[PDB]
Amino acid sequence: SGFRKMAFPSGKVEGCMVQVTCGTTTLNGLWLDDVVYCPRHVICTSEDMLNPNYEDLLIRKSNHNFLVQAGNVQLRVIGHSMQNCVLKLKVDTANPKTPKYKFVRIQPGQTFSVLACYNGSPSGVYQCAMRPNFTIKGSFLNGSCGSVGFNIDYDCVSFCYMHHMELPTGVHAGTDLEGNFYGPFVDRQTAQAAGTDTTITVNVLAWLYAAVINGDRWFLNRFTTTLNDFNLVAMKYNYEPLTQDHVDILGPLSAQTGIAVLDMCASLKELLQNGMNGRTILGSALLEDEFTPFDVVRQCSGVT
Amino acid sequence: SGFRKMAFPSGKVEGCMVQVTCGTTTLNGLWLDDVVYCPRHVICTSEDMLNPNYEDLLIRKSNHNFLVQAGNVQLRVIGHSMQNCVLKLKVDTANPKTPKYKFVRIQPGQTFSVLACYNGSPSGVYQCAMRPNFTIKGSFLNGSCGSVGFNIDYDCVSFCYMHHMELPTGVHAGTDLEGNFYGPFVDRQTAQAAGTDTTITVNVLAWLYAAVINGDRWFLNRFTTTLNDFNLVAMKYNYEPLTQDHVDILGPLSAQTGIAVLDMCASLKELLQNGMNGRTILGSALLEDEFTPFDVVRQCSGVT
Ligand SMILES: N#Cc1cncc(CC(=O)Nc2cccnc2)c1
Ligand SMILES: N#Cc1cncc(CC(=O)Nc2cccnc2)c1
Repeated sequence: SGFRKMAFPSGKVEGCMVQVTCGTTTLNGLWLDDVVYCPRHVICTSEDMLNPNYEDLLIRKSNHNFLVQAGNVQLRVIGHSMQNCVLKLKVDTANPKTPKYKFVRIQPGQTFSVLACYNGSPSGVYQCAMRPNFTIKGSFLNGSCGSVGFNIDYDCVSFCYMHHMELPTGVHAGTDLEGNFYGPFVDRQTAQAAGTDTTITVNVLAWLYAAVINGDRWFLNRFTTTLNDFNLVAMKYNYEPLTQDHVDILGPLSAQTGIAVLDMCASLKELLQNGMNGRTILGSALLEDEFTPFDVVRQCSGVT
Repeated sequence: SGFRKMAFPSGKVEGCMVQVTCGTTTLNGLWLDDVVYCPRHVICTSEDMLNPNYEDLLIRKSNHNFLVQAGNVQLRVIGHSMQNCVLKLKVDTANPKTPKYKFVRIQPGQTFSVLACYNGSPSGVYQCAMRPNFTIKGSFLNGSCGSVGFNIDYDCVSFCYMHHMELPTGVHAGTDLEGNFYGPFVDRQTAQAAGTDTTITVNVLAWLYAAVINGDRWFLNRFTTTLNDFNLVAMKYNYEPLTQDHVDILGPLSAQTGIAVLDMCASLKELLQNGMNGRTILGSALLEDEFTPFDVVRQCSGVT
């Protein structure tokens, strides 16, 4: 019993964190096999960040200008290349702690764990979600760039995010491990505004199922609805539209609790229209949307 | 920017998790040096749990009855002893991944990270606090016993909790690493009720300071108060009394923000009396109390 915002154990990723310094800029790198991945803005001075031409800035850099340190020991850089917004620094030593891994590009609404680092050293781990506007609400200070987001399936780490930027509003933007930003963001110190941060409806429903499994049932009502009726209310409350694919994904939770997905939608619809009335669900006074249906099943079944 | 419920990186603790089986009961153990620590209720059948006499049950157990497995390899048990509610199994091999460590007994209000495990395998990490009634609100299923709570100061892990029990209300109870329960709980399948779960006032104030540092300032008001006036309102709302020791501990946050501690108390007093009015602070609709002043400083300064 109990339901917590839970991150994956971070050990496998801690073994990959390195410090990358170029000139006077220091950030984090991810060392997998004999390649260190890091945000390409490591080559920029704060002045260059205003309007950088990365290809031009990279011409003035050689392998020896990239300083990579793993723990208190230096790695030898024998090659470097830019792939989209990340630099790949080939080193002469394969990371002995390289876990089994994949690079994945996640969809909005998907959750992942972040190992926040400074100077190639891990400081903390937290769970978050790719927002529908392709930002993430993280906890990152100057020096955190290159910190990564990941999910783990038994022994294989799927890396899905690398931190690059803080928008003027204090929300975060980054890339997948191929260097492509999530959303329309660019690695430039220019004002970029995020779109509407809508609520991830399928995740709220999964979390309402987690609440029922854990004894929080006060919000269950005597109504049902349809996908079209629910979605009219969802649009009004800036919730993402629910599709039959989302209903399918909630099937295991529906089966476990005996609550039809559309009945849970009707409970959610009344919570949107009536509010919580000072009550809480799983210790929260608002509807939580950073647990996917897969996360609820995993946490409630104890997947290791 | 951004403020997250952040756990310590769990790698150092992942390297200590083992599976302990006695008869038909399997739970988690913590392997430090040549000792494996685990809840003494590993020797109980579900029937024994109703009214166990641990000393009597232990007479029927020998070293070879305790099966300890680290990864997919078996450890040889060469000694066993009971210390309060934990068993200490001496093994013939010192854990090669033993980090620098201490055993600490925390006070209510203190926070720590939990590495939730099943069959000696880590499944997740989350942050929580020792409640003022000496329970913890965790996320633990059958098989999670022996999962541990810890804090890390640079490279030294201070273990403060080991999971033992779920109360009939779904809240959790456990011991320090010397086997002494936090609070009045006992390792017996008998109905035990928790006392009032009051709000950790000094932590709410620390989190209001974190909110100001991150731009959430709407709740700042034009008032101040005194410790005695604030505490009259705190008692009424089931908040822990604030002492001058708490005011002292909030000094660094007061200095950083320029908001006197008593002025922040007056903002908190108005939030208690007026409510949030549908507003949020750091993405929360209720006042968060599982961040200590030390956690706020650490997260806001990027301690690794
Ligand atoms: N890419 C990119 C980029 C562009 N302009 C500026 C930066 C620096 C930056 O965003 N800093 C920081 C600070 C706190 C949290 N996260 C990131 C990065
Ligand atoms: N000590 C002790 C004890 C006493 N009676 C019963 C138990 C078993 C128990 O509490 N199970 C469990 C299940 C889910 C989360 N946490 C713990 C343990």
